[PDB]
Amino acid sequence: SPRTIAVTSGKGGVGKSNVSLNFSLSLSKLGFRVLLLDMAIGMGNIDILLGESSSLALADWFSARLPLSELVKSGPEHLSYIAGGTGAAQWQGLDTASIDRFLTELQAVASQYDYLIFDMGAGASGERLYFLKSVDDVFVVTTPEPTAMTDAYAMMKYMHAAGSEAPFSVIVNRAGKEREGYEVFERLKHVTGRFLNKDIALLGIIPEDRTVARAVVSQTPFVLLDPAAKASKAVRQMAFRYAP
Amino acid sequence: SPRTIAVTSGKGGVGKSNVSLNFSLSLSKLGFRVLLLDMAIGMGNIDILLGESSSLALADWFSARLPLSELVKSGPEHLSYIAGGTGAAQWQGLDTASIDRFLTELQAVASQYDYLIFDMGAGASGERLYFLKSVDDVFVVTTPEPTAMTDAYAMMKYMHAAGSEAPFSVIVNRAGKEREGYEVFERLKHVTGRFLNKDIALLGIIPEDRTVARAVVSQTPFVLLDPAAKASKAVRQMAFRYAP
Ligand SMILES: Nc1ncnc2c1ncn2[C@@H]1O[C@H](COP(=O)(O)OP(=O)(O)O)[C@@H](O)[C@H]1O
Ligand SMILES: Nc1ncnc2c1ncn2[C@@H]1O[C@H](COP(=O)(O)OP(=O)(O)O)[C@@H](O)[C@H]1O
Repeated sequence: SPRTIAVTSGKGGVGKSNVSLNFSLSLSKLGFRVLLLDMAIGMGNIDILLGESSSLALADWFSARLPLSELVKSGPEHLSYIAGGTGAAQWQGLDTASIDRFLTELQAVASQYDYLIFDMGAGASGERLYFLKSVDDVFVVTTPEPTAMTDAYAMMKYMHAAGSEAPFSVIVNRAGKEREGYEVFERLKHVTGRFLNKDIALLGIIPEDRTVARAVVSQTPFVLLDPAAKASKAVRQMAFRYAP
Repeated sequence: SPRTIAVTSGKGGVGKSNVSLNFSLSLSKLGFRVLLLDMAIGMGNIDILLGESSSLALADWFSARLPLSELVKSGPEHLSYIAGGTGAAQWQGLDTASIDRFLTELQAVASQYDYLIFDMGAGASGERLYFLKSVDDVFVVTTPEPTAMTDAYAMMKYMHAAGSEAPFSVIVNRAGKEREGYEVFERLKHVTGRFLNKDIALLGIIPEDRTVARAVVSQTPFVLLDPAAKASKAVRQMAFRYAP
């Protein structure tokens, strides 16, 4: 059966979507079959980062009983994905019931992949914390800024309070120096272990790199736009270390 | 009798909290009575940016039969504010009835201010949209990035579809050149004006500035840390133009 990963964060602006897509693409390149799901319904960024014209999206599954398998889009390197959507006139969100049915139709087309990767909406919500208790791995993205780190810790506290028992792995992104990344992680590891009795791990450290910004403007993922960039190697390396 | 302003964004990481805080400080410095409310309950960032330690916050208000009046904290330059809080063993979310409670109790002190400024959670929610219709002005913050701009559009579309009659004013933050701010605004004004038949205004353009990031690490608001910085003058002049 496929391994499920949810990528999350304390707050937006930590590069969580960029990490999700570029980590998924690295997994694809190693030869795995990956389905990436943009769980930001009506506010999805996965399509934009690939520079793909908006077409059918998850929000459409909410709105026409269309089966999930027809939402599945092909991306570079054999990556499959499902977009969050541009939405209709009015706002639409997920509740626990609709989350439930979604998970059901998902396993119907899940068995094909080695990995199912969920790009979660940033931060916490009742419905998001509900979704997160089922996954095998929870990735938590943070940067070295105090706001991002404080919010990452809160997020881990809430997922834990809401009975998530999944292993938490930290991705320290936008690190200035490699030591700085380890020290961000030590701080988070200290507070989670002492206050929550929760032992977390470091998935990897991604440096601050202009290539990322360049990749976003040009709408071409950085691991593909420049595989030799520092961030690109850091993410390829993270994926390699994660995979068996 | 105060004027109410909700500062919103399509996605996090656009500088919204920094803009909310530094714009409020500029208004207070012009001599107005300002109350800033951090609506990111359980994930408050305003305390952090100010370098002030915890104290009571919305997270203590939520569960614990306590009047908003007692959450008011004194910030620099005579700014008053209410912190979102660090939580809370468990996640807690504003629902329709808690918003009513909030807005009701808010009327007990609203009278003592010229401006109430709500630093809203980023993105949309059924709850946020219910909150955003008792406000006079909606500021929408974006950067020149395509993800940020697309999300800002969708947020404006959602607020408009939910019956919001308030004028939308855009803040383009992290502009590389002042001209890029106009390029960003022109695109947004275009798609909103042609598709939604909604006339939006430019509140101002804030340049990319290392000073901002320095202010976050130093936990001292950038307009106070260095009043001469480019971003600091931009925000000060934005507030001057907005105030009577
Ligand atoms: N490693 C990095 N180096 C430089 N900029 C980065 C890096 N990671 C992320 N960013 C910047 O952060 C912005 C927001 O990234 P995004 O993936 O949208 O984050 P989130 O999903 O956390 O909001 C990007 O558009 C880019 O400017
Ligand atoms: N004008 C700017 N110049 C440089 N960096 C900025 C600017 N505005 C925001 N930032 C950066 O963006 C980060 C996130 O800002 P924040 O106010 O927390 O955004 P949001 O509330 O939209 O998530 C800041 O800590 C800082 O690194």
